[PDB]
Amino acid sequence: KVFGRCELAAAMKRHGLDNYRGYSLGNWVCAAKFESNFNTQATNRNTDGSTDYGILQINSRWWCNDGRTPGSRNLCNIPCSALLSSDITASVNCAKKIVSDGNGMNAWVAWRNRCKGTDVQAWIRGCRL
Ligand SMILES: [Cl-]
Ligand SMILES: [Cl-]
Ligand SMILES: [Cl-]
Ligand SMILES: [Cl-]
Ligand code: NA
Ligand SMILES: [Re]
Ligand SMILES: [Re]
Repeated sequence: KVFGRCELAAAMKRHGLDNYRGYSLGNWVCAAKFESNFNTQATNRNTDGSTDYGILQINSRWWCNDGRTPGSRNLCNIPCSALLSSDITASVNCAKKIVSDGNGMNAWVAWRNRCKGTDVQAWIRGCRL
């Protein structure tokens, strides 16, 4: 599915990502925009042979099992393909685990480079929430 901005913000809020570990909702919407263009089906292969998956481009080296990244972990205990659903449940639950592990949202390159230190509340402006 390709989400609307306010459509995504409302789902993410329902899933408890507003202010999770300090991160207001706009941070998660911005990160999704720039990682996946709001597309749940987006996949991208990396130079090490892992693959990024889903609306938040969660990587197979450590977080999911895609059966094709050798020497990898599956710390969220899910097939990587679950991160491609239009239900964003598997992505949000595994993003919570990711954000909790030490670097916060710095774990996402596009958030660090494109959302950190910007007015991220603009990403939810004028949304019924
Ligand atoms: Cl916000
Ligand atoms: Cl893409
Ligand atoms: Cl694997
Ligand atoms: Cl943090
Ligand atoms: Na893996
Ligand atoms: Re909903
Ligand atoms: Re809500």
